Formats: sequence, structure tokens, C-alpha cells
Amino acid sequence: PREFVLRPAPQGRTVRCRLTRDKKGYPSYFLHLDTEKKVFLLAGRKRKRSKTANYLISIDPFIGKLRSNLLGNRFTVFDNGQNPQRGYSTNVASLRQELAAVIYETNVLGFRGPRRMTVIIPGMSAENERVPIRPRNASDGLLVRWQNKTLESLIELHNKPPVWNDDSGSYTLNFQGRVTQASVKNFQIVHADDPDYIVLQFGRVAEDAFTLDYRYPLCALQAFAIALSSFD
Amino acid sequence: PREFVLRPAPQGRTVRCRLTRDKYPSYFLHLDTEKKVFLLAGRKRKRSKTANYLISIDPTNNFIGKLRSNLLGNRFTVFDNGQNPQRGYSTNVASLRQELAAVIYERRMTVIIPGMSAENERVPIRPRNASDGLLVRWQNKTLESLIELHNKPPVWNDDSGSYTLNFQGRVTQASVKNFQIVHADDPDYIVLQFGRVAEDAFTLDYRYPLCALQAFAIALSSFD
Ligand SMILES: CCCCCCCC[N+](C)(C)CCCS(=O)(=O)[O-]
Repeated sequence: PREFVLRPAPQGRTVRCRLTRDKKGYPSYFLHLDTEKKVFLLAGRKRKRSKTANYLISIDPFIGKLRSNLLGNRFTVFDNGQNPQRGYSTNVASLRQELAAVIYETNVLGFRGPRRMTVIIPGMSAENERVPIRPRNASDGLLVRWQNKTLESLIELHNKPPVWNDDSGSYTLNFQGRVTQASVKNFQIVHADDPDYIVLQFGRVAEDAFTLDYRYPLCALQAFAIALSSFD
Repeated sequence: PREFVLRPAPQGRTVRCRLTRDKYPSYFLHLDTEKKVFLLAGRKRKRSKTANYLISIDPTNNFIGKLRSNLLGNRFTVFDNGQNPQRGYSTNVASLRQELAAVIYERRMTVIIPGMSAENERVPIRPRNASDGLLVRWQNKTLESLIELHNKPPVWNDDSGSYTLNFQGRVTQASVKNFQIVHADDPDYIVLQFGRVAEDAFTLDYRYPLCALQAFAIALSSFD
């Protein structure tokens, strides 16, 4: 379970998942595989006493964290490690890794939704594993590298804008059956160099259910945390 | 009213006011509604070494804060109505003044405010001496407890044939004094807008995390 949720998806496959929100009575979110045994993967929920959004992610309904800025438009996904700012003598191997960053900006072009999203993730090795990014302090990290435009050995991804349908008068994307309700928060994330390889897809299927389907190089923790950053 | 003017604006809303000047001139802030509703009054003291505005919730006289310039006249601090610690050090801590905002002019403007708690209230900054304060922290680059804001640069508009911003109808007159204050991370969330609509009338519209006293004092700092 712990190993599965951190492993990049096998090459050539799509890992298809159901994400459920529980708003009864902050809301709880759950990820399960979208089979008919529906194995539990991940739970997430916002911490109560927190100044900005902080979701704690676990494999019991503690494996990572999603942290927001105050403006609610720049996110980092961490693993379970320690924050270097809390003590400089902390063992380097125990410091938290940055698994993803997510940047939301308002669109300058019309006809592709209110928001653009950029996803920065670590690069991959020859053995198809992540090359970890494990900052020793403030001055480095995925969002900092994005801001300084130093994305050298990182992977950058964006939301796919919808395409004018040729005879039928729509800006659309083919979600391959994984959307049941139209929603401004449905999305496909792609690499700019291949618009047809859908690295992450998030689709609404009911009031509190969504599809979440991921491919290499993402793992479930990264996929889940990126989907969570899309909620208000 | 004393509560209202210190309360951060409700999240998701914009509090729309009208600022007027009686032309040392007097300044007045009203809610921008069909019936005027009074919020704040301010006036420069005549006999200060540097610029000092007193701010009240009574336009006839309820003392609520102050706006104090530095020596050069390019940096300002906004205080609530508490005591200055330099005047009496045995003074109870709960009675000492708090720093609500600071403004630095180069015009390019930098606005520094206290940060907010998990309950959406200010984390107060209440120095015991002048080794601490908004401007001290900002100049030492220790901004963890604070929020840093700047005026938004104007952009080319083809229609108008000028560098301007979309003030949404709230400006009628072009002016060097017209501004929008934003955070670096989001140029579209307008924390404070100030705009001219006549010779001695302006709009002043604020959003969370600001309260009216921070908003009005920030605007007063832009005059001289
Ligand atoms: C400079 C501090 C601003 C405080 C954060 C405000 C949060 C803004 N959002 C992302 C939660 C949305 C703004 C509210 S809206 O949608 O009504 O403009």
C-alpha cells in the first residue's frame, strides 16, 4: 500500500481511480481504485487550526502533505519527512521531499477556461524512479525553481486547453467516458510536447464523486494531491 | 462602528466607500451607499515635527488611531489608539499601541500589514520599544508574521490609448494618485483601490484582510 502509492504508474497503463468527497457535518476526501473490489488508496483532509490550507494525506482512512500559499494559488506536495526550518541538525535523509508543485493563474486568452494550471514534478532516472528534490532550506524547492525559471532537470506540465470541435460547435476534450457532469474543474494535464498523452485526468461524475486517472511518471500520491489543490 | 472599522472585511466581499476632503484639511470616509453612512474622520495635527494625522470615529472631535510619518516623509506607520511605550514603560501591555500598517513610497508603494490567524483575525504587533515594529521587520527581511503588498503597475489599453487599470467604474478622473494594491502572488485580487471621481472626492474599496481603519490610513498617507 505505502509502496504502491509512491510508485510511478507502469509505463503503457492508465491507473483509474475514484475520488470521493465527504462533506457531512472540513470535508474528507478518499481515493480508491475504480475496479469492482475498489481497493482503498489514500485519505486527505485539511487541518483545522492552520493559517493556510494544509491537507494531511494518509494510508489510514501519514504519507504526505499539500500546502497552499495565502492566496490559495501556489501549492507544494511533500512526502512525510521533516521541514528543514524546524531544525538544521535533522538528518538529511529524513528531510521532506517535494513531490509536486501546482501554480494556478488567471487566463489571458479566452476560450480555455478561467484558470491555467502548471504542474512541476521531479525528473526521472534511467530506472524510471524519481530523482528526489530534498531542499536543505528555503532558498530551493519546486516553486522557487519555477519562479527563477530554472526547471533544468524537472518535468513541467500544463492543463490541456479544449479544442474547437470541427462541425459541432463546442470547445471540447474527450474524457473517454470518465465525466458524467460538465464542470469548470474537469481537466487533462499534458506535457507540451505531446497533447495526446494524458498524464492526469480529473472528471466529475456526481455531486461528491470524481474520476482520477493517472499515467507515468505520476504516482497516486502526486495525482491525489494535485486533484485536491483544485477544490476551493 | 468602533467594532466595524477594526474588523477585517468579510471574505469574498468588497467594502465600497467614498473618501472626501474638505480643502490643514479634514478627510472623511463614508460607506458608498445611497444614504451616506459615516465611518472615519482624519486631520493632520498642526504642531507636529513630522506629519501626524489623528483619526476618529467622530467628525466633530472616539479617538481611534494615528498615522505617523518618518523624518524623510516617505514612510508611514498606522497605530490604533493605545499608549506609546516610550512615554511610560510600567504601562500595561494590553494598553500599548498596536501597529496596523506601514507604507513605504519610492510612485512605487509598498504596504506592510500584520498577518492573520487561523480564525481570520490579525496577529497583533505590539512593540515594547522601537527595536520592533512593521518597518523594522520589513527592513530586517523577517516577514513570516507579516503580509507584503504593492501598487499594481498599469498596462497598455488600446481602447483608451494609455497605461491604466480597470477600476470597474469607480474612477472617473485620471490621476497620479489612482491605485490598486495587490499581493505579488495574485494581481487580480484587489486588496485596496483608491480612485478619483471629482476635485475633492475619491472612491476607496477594500477587501479582506483589511479593515476600514487600515484602508483609510493607507489612503491618507498618499496625500500631502
Ligand atoms: C493579501 C492577502 C489576501 C488574502 C487571501 C484571499 C484569498 C483569495 N482567494 C483565493 C481565496 C479567492 C479570493 C476571494 S474572491 O473569489 O471572492 O475574489
